[PDB]
Amino acid sequence: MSKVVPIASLTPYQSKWTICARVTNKSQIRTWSNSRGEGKLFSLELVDESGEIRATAFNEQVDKFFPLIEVNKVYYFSKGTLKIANKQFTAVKNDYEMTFNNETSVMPCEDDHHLPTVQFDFTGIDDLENKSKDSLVDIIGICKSYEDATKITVRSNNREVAKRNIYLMDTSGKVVTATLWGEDADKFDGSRQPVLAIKGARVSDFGGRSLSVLSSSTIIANPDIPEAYKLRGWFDAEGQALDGVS
Amino acid sequence: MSKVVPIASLTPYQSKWTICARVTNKSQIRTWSNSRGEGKLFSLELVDESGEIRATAFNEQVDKFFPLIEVNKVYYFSKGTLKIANKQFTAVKNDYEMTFNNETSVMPCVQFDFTGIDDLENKSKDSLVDIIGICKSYEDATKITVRSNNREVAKRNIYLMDTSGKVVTATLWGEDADKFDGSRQPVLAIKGARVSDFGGRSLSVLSSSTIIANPDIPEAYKLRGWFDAEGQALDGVS
Repeated sequence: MSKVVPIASLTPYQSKWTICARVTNKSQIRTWSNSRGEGKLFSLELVDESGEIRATAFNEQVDKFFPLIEVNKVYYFSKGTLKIANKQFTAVKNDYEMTFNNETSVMPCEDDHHLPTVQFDFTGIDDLENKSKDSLVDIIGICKSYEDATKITVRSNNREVAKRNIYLMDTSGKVVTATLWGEDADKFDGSRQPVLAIKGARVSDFGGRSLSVLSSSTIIANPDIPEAYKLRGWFDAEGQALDGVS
Repeated sequence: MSKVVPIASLTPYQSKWTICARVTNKSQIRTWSNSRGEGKLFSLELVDESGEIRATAFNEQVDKFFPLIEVNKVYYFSKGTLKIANKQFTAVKNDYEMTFNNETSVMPCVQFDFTGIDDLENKSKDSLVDIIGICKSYEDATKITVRSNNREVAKRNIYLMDTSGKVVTATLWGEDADKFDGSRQPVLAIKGARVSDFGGRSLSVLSSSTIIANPDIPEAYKLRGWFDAEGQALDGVS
């Protein structure tokens, strides 16, 4: 049954395909009526290692699949059609969208195949130097070292906020400073040298190039992802590597 | 370091060259004596896509490269000397033969179709598969002998495991059995072992087989790292 192929390789009019993906999001059933009558639909956003794709099931397939598909699980999806996407209605970047037909099947999986839990589009650390200030990025690297947190308070009131710098490195030997605030800064645990995947960080040139972890950014620690393994694994092997700013 | 040219394109008094090829043959060290004293040399056969060529290294160079060239590997050979070949001492097709001097340098440089350890119960007996797995443990080696004479071969079982969480027993014999080094939990990339059912489902590392330890490839780093984060909880043998 592993004739599965990557989401990012689906093009319209493709012979046939079957993908392995985690459902990261699912809408509620949508209903509409027009001169022709009523209709209903729901959408999912599927994720695998290579990418992401938004999918929609209409009328009958709503009845069938709505109840059979829960949020963070993994499933084998096969046969559906693909078309150019309506990017004005989604943040998914994929050039195409998948729509279910009445010969579309969805099979639950035993394990998660080490599929990510959110969509990550990683800019290797060595490529951060190319991104313009203020641009968003998803990165992943191992912790080279970390500073202690500082409590920054406003003298007038009781507002106060932890700030903290950490330093990551991937297999390219390059390091970036990532800045953490509030909850993230406080909670950091540099124990056992963790791999951090960071989604939606912002590149800052303020005070020197770096990456700011916004409230809106997401940080996953040691996700069970092949990239996280490649890193950790490469550290053990050749993690006696010195370092390199930027 | 990729200014290399096909072995077949080489000629003597050539401008300058570098080649990438497999030492498909190394002779031992040949010693000789005349009235200028002792002297040694050792030759090699070198093949590439274009063709093949015999190379010789004398005295000092032997000392240097003898240890550095492993029979079935691959290398970056540069700037030796080429002459019309003495075809009566070799079967190498080439019109020319290569020879090494102190201004000659050799720096290092297979491919497998991996079958997941968890999908070997899908392979059938005596079929030839390639696996990659991190060592889970090893036994010490046992010297199997022949009472009759002075023949003896080492035998040792090692145990591999990939992310599937499954564990295969691989059997090593002779040289392979004798130098297996369990230190630092190595990753082993075995090409061409034999699925075998004799004493249970296991892998047989034959002479025809070849083992790369801690390859410099993506599935290897992946394995070591996964073992760190989830290579404590274990087993699920056969």
